[PDB]
Amino acid sequence: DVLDEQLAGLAKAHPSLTLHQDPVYVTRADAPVAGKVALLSGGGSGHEPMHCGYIGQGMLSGACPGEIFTSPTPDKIFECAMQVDGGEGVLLIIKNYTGDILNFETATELLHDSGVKVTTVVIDDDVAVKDSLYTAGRRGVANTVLIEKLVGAAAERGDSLDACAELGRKLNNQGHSIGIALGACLADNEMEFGVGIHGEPGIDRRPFSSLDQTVDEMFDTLLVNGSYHRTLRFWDYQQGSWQEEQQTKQPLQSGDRVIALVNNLGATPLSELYGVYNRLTTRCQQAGLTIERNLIGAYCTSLDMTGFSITLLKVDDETLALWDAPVHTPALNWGK
Amino acid sequence: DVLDEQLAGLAKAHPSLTLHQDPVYVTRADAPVAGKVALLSGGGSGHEPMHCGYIGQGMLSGACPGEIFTSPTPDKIFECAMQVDGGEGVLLIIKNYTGDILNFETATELLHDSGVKVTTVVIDDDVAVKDSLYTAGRRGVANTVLIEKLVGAAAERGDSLDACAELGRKLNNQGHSIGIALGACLADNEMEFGVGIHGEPGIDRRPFSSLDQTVDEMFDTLLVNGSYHRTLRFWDYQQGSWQEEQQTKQPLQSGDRVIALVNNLGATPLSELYGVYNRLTTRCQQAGLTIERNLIGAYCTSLDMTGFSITLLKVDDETLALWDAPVHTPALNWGK
Ligand SMILES: *[C@@](O)(C=O)COP(=O)(O)O
Ligand SMILES: *[C@@](O)(C=O)COP(=O)(O)O
Repeated sequence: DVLDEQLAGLAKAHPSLTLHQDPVYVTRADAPVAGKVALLSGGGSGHEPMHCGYIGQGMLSGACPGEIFTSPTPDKIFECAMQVDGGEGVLLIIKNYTGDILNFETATELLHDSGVKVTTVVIDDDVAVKDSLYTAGRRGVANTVLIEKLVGAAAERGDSLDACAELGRKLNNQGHSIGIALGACLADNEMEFGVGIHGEPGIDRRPFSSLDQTVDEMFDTLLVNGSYHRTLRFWDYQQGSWQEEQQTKQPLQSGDRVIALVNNLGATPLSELYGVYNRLTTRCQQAGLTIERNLIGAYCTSLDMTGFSITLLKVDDETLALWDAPVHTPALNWGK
Repeated sequence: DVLDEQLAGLAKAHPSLTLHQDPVYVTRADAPVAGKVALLSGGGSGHEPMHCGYIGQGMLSGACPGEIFTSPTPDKIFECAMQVDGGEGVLLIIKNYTGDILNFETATELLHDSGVKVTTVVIDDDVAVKDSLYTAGRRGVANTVLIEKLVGAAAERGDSLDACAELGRKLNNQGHSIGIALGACLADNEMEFGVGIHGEPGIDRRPFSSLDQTVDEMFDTLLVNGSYHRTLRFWDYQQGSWQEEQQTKQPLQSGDRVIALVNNLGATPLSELYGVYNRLTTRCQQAGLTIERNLIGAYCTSLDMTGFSITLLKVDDETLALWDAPVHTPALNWGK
């Protein structure tokens, strides 16, 4: 089994991680870490390093990879949550896809019934399409990485489950993403505009003229598709039931301070991502957006798809302090 | 100009770097750093993050990117060296290619003639082909990255120019690499075995059967092509002349301790690199090689080539302490 070989490789390469079997999931070698909220996510394999490369201090306590582009089953999520539970509750970050919501929601209920204090955060940052192939609402993509880091920092500093959940939901309402593909993981000089991370169709197929023009279209779309009202359910652990909550996003606007993530979907040369970033900085400056921090590289991929995404997340001083906080994971590492 | 855009993007993304114009090169924003040996390298663009992503504390003082797959001109190298010169000498790391050797050697003479104490280290780690299209001897490839980190740590801590040069030369005789391509940046189910980083042909074209079988062929080749005797010239700054020095490499053998670098040449998914690493650890264990540290990711690329390389570098306790020493660059970051 190739997936078995890949996870074995991950484990051998990173002694800070523990690979579990029966069922398979990955945790920090030091979990459970007593006295801190534990943070967990997961989803299909094929988006590496999301989510296993984000396991470590200041980020995820553990993650649950599934088969390629397929959500992990509920047993994996339940066992991973039980293993990382430090007695202060477990926060589940769930990307918005039919399969992930179903499986993570089922695990949430199993956890609650086993006495674990748990709650959830749903990620729906992809501004391209409402009601895609495998999503009710908007797709969860690269902003998931930014939210994992920020909520990770808050959990590491000792914030409560409620505080971490509330921060995650607020960040979700302030982050906006869009991706394009020049080739699947199929048209020649044409791009799939607003593509999804498991290959879902975008807004349309349109001609690729240049990098700068593609970035302009992506950026313009982030500015005009920002406004969004929708229901996102979260687990209320006090009542032991799903709570329907109306959630609102405001469009990105002049005067906003943002973190920018220019993300390789798989086979885009890093030199090109820097070209993207150069045009993005120009457009942000023209629109009154101040990019305060950035990440450029392969953070939320789709196998070997040729393409990239842009994520802009609105932030303030407190959120920037959470960004600057230490993180020690395979894919992201910085100290004070 | 696209390269101009990509370099502007790199500079905007990293306040720790300074992009210079007339001529173009990149340095640490804090260079010149007084009292420490300055370390520089360069070469064609198209290998990002090599070398610009290695500029920072514990690594390069600066780098000189050229046009795609083309050495920078001698004025870029000279001016970059003068900008970073901290009064204790400049060490130039040169990958073994006709153009790079000619240009860095010309810059070396100009520096010497301008009063700057300088010396060189040539990297010739690719075991696949001797006397490729653009190289006299063996090609300089991914081990260049490991050497910049290790010699970068030595310079950072205050080692002398001679000590840093001797270390670089010793490490060059102990690092061995090989790369394969499944697609250029041409055959279907076939691979170019022993491919070079600017697209140079390899040993041959052969069938691709599986990932594990490919790793086996690559690993076997590193074990059997290790032995090597050749001349590498270096700049003797006391005499003001090139010194022809015979240099010897021993094959990798049972009992060796190594750092392993599994490197994406451009479009190989990270998941697959972990599978490569998994098989590599098995082969190393069988051969009596102990892998003490690893790096898995995109570190020395070839635009969007689909393929990867494996590098094994023999090390001892002193070299592993240099590996673990602090580094703060765009591509490599750790304080332990
Ligand atoms: C995708 O890999 C994100 O986790 C898997 O989602 P679905 O299986 O489509 O829910
Ligand atoms: C290649 O990008 C390594 O720097 C460029 O080498 P040559 O110009 O072929 O020497």
